Amino acid sequence: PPPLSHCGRAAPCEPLRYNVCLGSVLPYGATSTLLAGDSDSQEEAHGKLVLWSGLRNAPRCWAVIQPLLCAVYMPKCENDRVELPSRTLCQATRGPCAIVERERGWPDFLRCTPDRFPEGCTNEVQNIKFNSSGQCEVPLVRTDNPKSWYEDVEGCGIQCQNPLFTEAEHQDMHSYIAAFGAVTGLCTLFTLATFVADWRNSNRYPAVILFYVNACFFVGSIGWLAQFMDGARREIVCRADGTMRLGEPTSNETLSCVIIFVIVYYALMAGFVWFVVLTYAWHTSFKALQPLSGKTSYFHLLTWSLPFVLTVAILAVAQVDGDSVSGICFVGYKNYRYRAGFVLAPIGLVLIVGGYFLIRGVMTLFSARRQLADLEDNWETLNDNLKVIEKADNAAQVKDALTKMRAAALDAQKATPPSPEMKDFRHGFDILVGQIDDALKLANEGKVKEAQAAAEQLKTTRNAYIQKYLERARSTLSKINETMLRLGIFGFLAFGFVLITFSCHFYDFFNQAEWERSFRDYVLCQANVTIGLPTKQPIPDCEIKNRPSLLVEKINLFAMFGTGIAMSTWVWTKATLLIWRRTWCRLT
Ligand SMILES: CC(C)CCC[C@@H](C)[C@H]1CC[C@H]2[C@@H]3CC=C4C[C@@H](O)CC[C@]4(C)[C@H]3CC[C@]12C
Ligand SMILES: *[C@@H]1O[C@H](CO)[C@@H](O)[C@H](O)[C@H]1NC(C)=O
Ligand SMILES: *[C@@H]1O[C@H](CO)[C@@H](O)[C@H](O)[C@H]1NC(C)=O
Ligand code: NA
Ligand code: NA
Repeated sequence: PPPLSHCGRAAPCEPLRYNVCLGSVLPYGATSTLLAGDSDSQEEAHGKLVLWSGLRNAPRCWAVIQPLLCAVYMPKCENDRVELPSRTLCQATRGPCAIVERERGWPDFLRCTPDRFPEGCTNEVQNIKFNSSGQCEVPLVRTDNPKSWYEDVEGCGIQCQNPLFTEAEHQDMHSYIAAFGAVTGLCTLFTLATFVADWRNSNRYPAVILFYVNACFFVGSIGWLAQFMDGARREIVCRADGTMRLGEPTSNETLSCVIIFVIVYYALMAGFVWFVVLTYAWHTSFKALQPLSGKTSYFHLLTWSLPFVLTVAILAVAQVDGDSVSGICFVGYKNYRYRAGFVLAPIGLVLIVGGYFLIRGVMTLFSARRQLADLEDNWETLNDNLKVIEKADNAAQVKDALTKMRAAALDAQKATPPSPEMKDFRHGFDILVGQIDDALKLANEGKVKEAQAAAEQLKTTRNAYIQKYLERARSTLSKINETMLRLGIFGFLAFGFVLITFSCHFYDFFNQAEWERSFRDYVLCQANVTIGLPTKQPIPDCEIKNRPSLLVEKINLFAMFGTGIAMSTWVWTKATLLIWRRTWCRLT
């Protein structure tokens, strides 16, 4: 059919200086630089095409932009008429070539204006075959799976091996994980083995808490050591295409990533709540001076249900991501805001709850130990001053000893153990002070013999009321055994590592914002530095502003695996040597 008067524009034709347009030979011989606003010359138009050929990277955009660019920069001109590109040719780029409007914006002549791009025009570029599909620039890899595509750059996905770190750093972090993972694995297994060998004696609170603590660090170690199996790391971290496993469970991928995630994360969070059960056990152990065997229902409910709820909540929002350096799948690697709510929030909480029971625990210990020490001090002041009154050859010696006794009795009256028991204790000293005041009156009158005799009566007021409560105060504090204080030592030892773990995830969370910015800028640099560069000069490589600290990661792994080793030393006693020697004697 004859061409529409509107699907063309009046422009003087000039012969084509280039027989080829972006790698494809042209079916016509004349062109016009009227459609390209940025160009006035054919040489200028060609140079702009070299700038636009920088979109070779991001194939989904390159596939549709190629016919549009030839239709604008090198269009067909015949008998003082240039053929305009159709609207459908222009509109087809808007979607995949979203990278253009995000960075430099679409030029005025390349915006789909009803005038600049009329509807249903015979494009002519439809007859030209653009064989070039496109390739992905480092650190992106070519993929046709849409679930793996990196933001606006369609057709490209981030490579499986962490681009922010070298192979030297990869092997170094793997050797670090191999060393800490295996020793924790052997330490926890040995500890679990002693517990099951003497199961009926071992299965008793609070000793049984550390078994379940070691159980968590053992299961967790299995997940961390999984990657060291022949080609397992790539089965857990890499996608089918060759990209990083991000946004899992997804659909068409293997469960190998989510399986390792559940193994690591569930065991991690179960280990932190079992630590809180330990801090609570040590808190309530001083309140026995209420058995823990009854509260087993509350412990096993919270320690196994709460990590399950969090594991399920992550798999629902699908935030399971894989990392090649760590060699495991975890929550919030890509979306760090999810790592704050599922890693920093529960670790922040266990520090508050666990910390409270550890602080209130020593507060109960040091308060009860001081109250006894102060009572013993006042009790000894009374006994020492009684001897002074017995030996006193004058009333000034009797008066001075009694005033010191009055101050000691009133001070010891204020003392409270950690009420009808308090009523008789306070009244016991009320009688004594009242008797001291009567003895002081005799000393003030000068009656030494009468004040000395009145002082002998204080001895029985002390034995009848005071002595009965002093023996009780001593017995309650004697009830504090070594296993009780050892539990607290382990509690603070575990608290330390949890405080370090928190600080590491807090550092990663605080600086991820810039690490992602430094990455996007690095990726965009790889496509910018390739364009607008002299033909003779080799392409200079781009750099990353900032990346995660491998030292902070190593400190986090030391804190995580450190707890697993430190909690395994609960069975490094005399009694556990007996269990292995008696089983060895049974075998041979
Ligand atoms: C991740 C990668 C693929 C995205 C980066 C694509 C780069 C190469 C794109 C994005 C915006 C583009 C520019 C948008 C506008 C113009 C104006 C025109 O007069 C000459 C070309 C030029 C300057 C384009 C050249 C290529 C460009 C810089
Ligand atoms: C390269 O050019 C684009 C133009 O849109 C710009 O947005 C981008 O930031 C540039 N890259 C660098 C690293 O400056
Ligand atoms: C390039 O074109 C030829 C035909 O000219 C075709 O056989 C080949 O497959 C094309 N290349 C690609 C990668 O499509
Ligand atoms: Na022009
Ligand atoms: Na899956």
